[PDB]
Amino acid sequence: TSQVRQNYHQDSEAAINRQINLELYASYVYLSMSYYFDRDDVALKNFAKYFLHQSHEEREHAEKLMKLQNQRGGRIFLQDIQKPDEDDWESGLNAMEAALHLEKNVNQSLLELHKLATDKNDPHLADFIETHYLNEQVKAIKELGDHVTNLRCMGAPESGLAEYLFDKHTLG
Amino acid sequence: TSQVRQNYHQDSEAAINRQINLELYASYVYLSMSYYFDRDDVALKNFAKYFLHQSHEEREHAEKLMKLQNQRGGRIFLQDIQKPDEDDWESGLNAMEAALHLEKNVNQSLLELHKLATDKNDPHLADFIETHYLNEQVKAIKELGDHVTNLRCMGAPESGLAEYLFDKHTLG
Amino acid sequence: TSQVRQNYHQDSEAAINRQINLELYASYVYLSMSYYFDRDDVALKNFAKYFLHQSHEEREHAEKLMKLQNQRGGRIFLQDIQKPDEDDWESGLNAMEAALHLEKNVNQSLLELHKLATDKNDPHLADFIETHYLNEQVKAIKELGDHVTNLRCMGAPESGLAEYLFDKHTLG
Amino acid sequence: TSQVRQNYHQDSEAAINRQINLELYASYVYLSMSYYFDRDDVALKNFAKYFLHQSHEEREHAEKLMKLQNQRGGRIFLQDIQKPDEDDWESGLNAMEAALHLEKNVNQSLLELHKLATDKNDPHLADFIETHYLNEQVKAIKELGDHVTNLRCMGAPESGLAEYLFDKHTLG
Ligand SMILES: [Ca+2]
Ligand SMILES: [Ca+2]
Ligand SMILES: [Ca+2]
Ligand SMILES: [Ca+2]
Ligand SMILES: [Ca+2]
Ligand SMILES: [Ca+2]
Ligand SMILES: [Ca+2]
Ligand SMILES: [Ca+2]
Ligand SMILES: [Ca+2]
Ligand SMILES: [Ca+2]
Ligand SMILES: [Ca+2]
Ligand SMILES: [Ca+2]
Ligand SMILES: [Ca+2]
Ligand SMILES: [Ca+2]
Ligand SMILES: [Ca+2]
Ligand SMILES: [Ca+2]
Ligand SMILES: [Ca+2]
Ligand SMILES: [Ca+2]
Ligand SMILES: [Ca+2]
Ligand SMILES: [Ca+2]
Ligand SMILES: [Ca+2]
Ligand SMILES: [Ca+2]
Ligand SMILES: [Ca+2]
Ligand SMILES: [Ca+2]
Ligand SMILES: [Ca+2]
Ligand SMILES: [Ca+2]
Ligand SMILES: [Ca+2]
Ligand SMILES: [Ca+2]
Ligand SMILES: [Ca+2]
Ligand SMILES: [Ca+2]
Ligand SMILES: [Ca+2]
Ligand SMILES: [Ca+2]
Ligand SMILES: [Ca+2]
Ligand SMILES: [Ca+2]
Ligand SMILES: [Ca+2]
Ligand SMILES: [Fe+3]
Ligand SMILES: [Fe+3]
Ligand SMILES: [Fe+3]
Ligand SMILES: [Fe+3]
Ligand SMILES: [Fe+3]
Ligand SMILES: [Fe+3]
Ligand SMILES: [Fe+3]
Ligand SMILES: [Fe+3]
Ligand code: NA
Ligand code: NA
Ligand code: NA
Ligand code: NA
Repeated sequence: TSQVRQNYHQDSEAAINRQINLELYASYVYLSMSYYFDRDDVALKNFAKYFLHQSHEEREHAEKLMKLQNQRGGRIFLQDIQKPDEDDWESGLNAMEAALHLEKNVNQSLLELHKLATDKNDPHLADFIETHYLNEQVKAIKELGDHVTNLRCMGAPESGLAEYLFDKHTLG
Repeated sequence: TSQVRQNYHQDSEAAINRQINLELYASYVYLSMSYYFDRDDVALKNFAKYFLHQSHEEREHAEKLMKLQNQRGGRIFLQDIQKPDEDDWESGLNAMEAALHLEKNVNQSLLELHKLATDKNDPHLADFIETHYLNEQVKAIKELGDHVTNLRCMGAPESGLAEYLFDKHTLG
Repeated sequence: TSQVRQNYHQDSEAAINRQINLELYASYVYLSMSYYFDRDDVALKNFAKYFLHQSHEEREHAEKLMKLQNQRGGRIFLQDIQKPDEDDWESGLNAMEAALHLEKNVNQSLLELHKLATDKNDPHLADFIETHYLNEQVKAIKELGDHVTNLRCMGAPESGLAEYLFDKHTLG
Repeated sequence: TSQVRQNYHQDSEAAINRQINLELYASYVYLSMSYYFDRDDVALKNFAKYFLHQSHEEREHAEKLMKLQNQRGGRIFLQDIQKPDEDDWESGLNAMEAALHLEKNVNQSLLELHKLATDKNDPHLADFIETHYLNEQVKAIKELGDHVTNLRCMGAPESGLAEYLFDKHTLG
């Protein structure tokens, strides 16, 4: 057993390894979305920048979970990072909708992790999740919902003028 | 023979003279496009500025080829600069499409020049073209494609509001 | 066909997609190595920092290839990022040796890509690889070789004092 | 009853008084360790500084618990601060091992306090412990584990050169 390990259940250690993979996956999804908007036949540079920023932030979140695993004396076991479920993200609105869905899935996983930590009486882990993950997730979901609403209200995706102006005025 | 000339084939010298003319031609096409957008019945000032900038950049590219010809001990032979194929460029979208076509033609010529340099085992000339021309061309073609995509998606040329807003938000 | 595509062979497009995956893989290997050195039973913070920096640099290299694919009018097709071949990297020396092996594999792939570009008379792609990848690779391989030499000469891995002092004085 | 007291169980008040004593004890242990390293026949000045800093930090932690007791309307009851279990700490490695053991004992006490707060439905107390104590403890335990690992790997305590160089390069 690691000399630092204390009050850290095997199930929690495994769940942290799963969460590391999920954050790396989210990073990859956002990377894919970013470069879709960089295509010459899409060409929405601020959508591209927005999703690239999200990509980098998710990588930072994964690295913080890796640090946590080592802090608690668990052992990191990495898994393949699955490629995303689309190659072509169709439109600004469709990508924002897919990001909203992704973030709600990540939140669900984090809520299950918090429940596990609480069930195993691991308040350090529970607080780590609350402090560094849960409000970030709520903020991200709210922002994506706001973006979806505006794009729909503006007439996307059928109005290409809508996506163009949203790219300039909200994401720029 | 020039005291500096070394490993510089007559065919390469001739091809550089042709490329000088083609860059000067491109400069003239962009000059024409610029002042079309300055007409009182067109009046898109940022289209005008964008194409004037491209005009000046093409002139700089021609001057760099003239410098190259002298650096290698070739002799510059200038030719007439043909007037462009249109007087009236019709719309912002149509001008961007014509610029895309022009840039792909210039790129084709540069690729043939590179092939000639390679065939004549002239690595200085090949590298000059790669370093100062080929990625600039790829970037210019990508940018023009991006512009064409956005104008089409926004509803140009039939939507005059589209060209107006593109002039303000992308070219401004 | 993409409106920007010119002189860009289908085989080159596919090879760029493979190279994107390989750079993302390398990023993941370095991420794994970094956090191995962050374990409480390893605890070499400058090894950890060195490999994290390499991880981030490889991600940047992958993103530049994605940009290239779009610049040329190819289409990005992402693939799974395979997990690394080890979970436990054993020692500072062993990790440096594995990084050297990885970098030589990436270089081999880049050299094959350059050969393909040359065979398809794609000087833009050949120059992109030369300018942004080939000397970076030679520098990285030389640095890793230097590190391996010093660790071996100092008595690693059996001398834990050697790895400690290398962490402080070379990587710090 | 104190005019401020609300939702503050007698058992929680008593547990806070015990925790105040334990933090003061930890401060005293670190004070002892610090001045052991200041002996002329030990003479490791950065070990001495490291443990003196920990001593002062533990005192600050005790004072914050005293403030908490008063904030909640409990009453501070101080107890003797027991002298440490050693006078002679033997070596840098042995002191680091004893500090690791101490910090895990303090963490265990804090985890029991959190469980008590949760069992008495005192979320203010639970959050106070999580926010100001639990991650600090995890960080301290991880750091001490890292130090123990490095000293052992370097050949301490039998290698006096190891302790000397660790004092200079890690603690300096
Ligand atoms: Ca445990
Ligand atoms: Ca367990
Ligand atoms: Ca596990
Ligand atoms: Ca997994
Ligand atoms: Ca798969
Ligand atoms: Ca699929
Ligand atoms: Ca599918
Ligand atoms: Ca499908
Ligand atoms: Ca909390
Ligand atoms: Ca000659
Ligand atoms: Ca000749
Ligand atoms: Ca000639
Ligand atoms: Ca001519
Ligand atoms: Ca004529
Ligand atoms: Ca004519
Ligand atoms: Ca005509
Ligand atoms: Ca005509
Ligand atoms: Ca082609
Ligand atoms: Ca082809
Ligand atoms: Ca392909
Ligand atoms: Ca692949
Ligand atoms: Ca696999
Ligand atoms: Ca394997
Ligand atoms: Ca294996
Ligand atoms: Ca094996
Ligand atoms: Ca070159
Ligand atoms: Ca030294
Ligand atoms: Ca009360
Ligand atoms: Ca009570
Ligand atoms: Ca009491
Ligand atoms: Ca007591
Ligand atoms: Ca006593
Ligand atoms: Ca005693
Ligand atoms: Ca005793
Ligand atoms: Ca004794
Ligand atoms: Fe996340
Ligand atoms: Fe997220
Ligand atoms: Fe040009
Ligand atoms: Fe040009
Ligand atoms: Fe690389
Ligand atoms: Fe590399
Ligand atoms: Fe404490
Ligand atoms: Fe402490
Ligand atoms: Na943005
Ligand atoms: Na402009
Ligand atoms: Na370093
Ligand atoms: Na110190």
